[PDB]
Amino acid sequence: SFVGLRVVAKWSSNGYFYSGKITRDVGAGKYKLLFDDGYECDVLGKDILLCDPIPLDTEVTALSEDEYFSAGVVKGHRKESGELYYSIEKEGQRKWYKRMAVILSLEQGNRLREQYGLG
Repeated sequence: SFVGLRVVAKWSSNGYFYSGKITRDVGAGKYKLLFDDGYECDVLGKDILLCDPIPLDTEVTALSEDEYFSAGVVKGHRKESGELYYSIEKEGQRKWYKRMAVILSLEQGNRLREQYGLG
């Protein structure tokens, strides 16, 4: 089963993909998500990416502390005290981000879908 797998799943209201966990197989290719920011909804398996973490070299969207966002490319993954950090490069400079500060726009997630989607 997919229950308890960490994934990055599309939020329909905005098209972006966020980190979360499958909590239930709703059936017929639909899954209950619990996102890490505490929101829940059902998502189609085709909109769920089985990647934990988001892979090296993928273009992502990084959230800055004052509600700005930008694109960046993943250049490293780190674990420390059971938490995941991404190293994200933008214009040749790398900066670390917490898992929750890294999301995928619709065009970024759709690129991963053939390799990682549960469709």
